[PDB]
Amino acid sequence: SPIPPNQIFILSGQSNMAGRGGVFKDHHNNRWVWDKILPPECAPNSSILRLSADLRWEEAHEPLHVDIDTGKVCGVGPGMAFANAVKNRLETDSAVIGLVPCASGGTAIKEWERGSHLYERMVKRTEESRKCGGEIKAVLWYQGESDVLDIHDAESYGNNMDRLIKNLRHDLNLPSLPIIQVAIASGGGYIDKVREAQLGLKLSNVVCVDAKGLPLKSDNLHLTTEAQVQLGLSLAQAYLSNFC
Repeated sequence: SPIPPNQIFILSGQSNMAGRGGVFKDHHNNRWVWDKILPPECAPNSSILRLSADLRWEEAHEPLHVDIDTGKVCGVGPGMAFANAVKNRLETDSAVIGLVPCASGGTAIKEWERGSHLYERMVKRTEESRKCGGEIKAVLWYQGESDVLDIHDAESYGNNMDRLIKNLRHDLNLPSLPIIQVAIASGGGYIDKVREAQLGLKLSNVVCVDAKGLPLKSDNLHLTTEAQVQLGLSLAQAYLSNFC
């Protein structure tokens, strides 16, 4: 029975938030499997919890999205590295971190409009996470690889992201809720238009960390586990420096 969290972070977006670090296709049988390699930056802690799909707080372990990004084999994302870094820098025995995984692989931002299944799941899980009395401290968002494939999607990305942030702040009644988004590292196509939108968005209490240059898996699309540690540390640095 974990002690409930008091500092809650919502993790959302597509598969580089859901986590694919360490997921490899078994050469013997073609099954995708997480290699279970866990950097010490991602180590579990009784003061770092995860909201399960069945809405129970449990001690957090990678992969954080197993019961959330269903139908996809999950690996390491940036969440545990983020959480350990924040917990350690806070240096406060009382701080208990709660992570609310909401990401869904293969999703373009149109699938996150207000009213959509994924958006409503994110809002519902965020509301459920507050019942323990904990405060929502930030939303970490890493998405956009699915928006590079069609120029209409890439050219609308900044407007769609502005609307998503406005929607979340409204529906959660948190007008200043910090959002930390990630300029995508990969995807091909109109990646530069999507990155320009992410890096160029200027909104109160929204910051963008850049994943460009982080190591990619053999598919040239997903971050490796060591990249995810780097990204989680960068997301923690942005959270700590801007919002604490």
